[PDB]
Amino acid sequence: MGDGVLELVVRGMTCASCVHKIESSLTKHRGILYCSVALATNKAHIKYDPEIIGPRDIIHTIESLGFEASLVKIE
Ligand SMILES: [Cu+]
Repeated sequence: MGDGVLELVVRGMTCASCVHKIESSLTKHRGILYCSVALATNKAHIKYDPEIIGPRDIIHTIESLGFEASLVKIE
């Protein structure tokens, strides 16, 4: 079994000070099991909990900082 694994692209992550802030901020959600962001890929390997959280929420958070995102893994 496994949680809602959703390695979406996250952009605007201009430095480590973005990356760890995004990480730490997202990890505030109980509706996640993991987040592993990287500005190399421009991504967020979140595992988002699908009872509490939808991708929209993570996006809202990302936006509510100063960042943007897109699910590369559509299909
Ligand atoms: Cu930054």
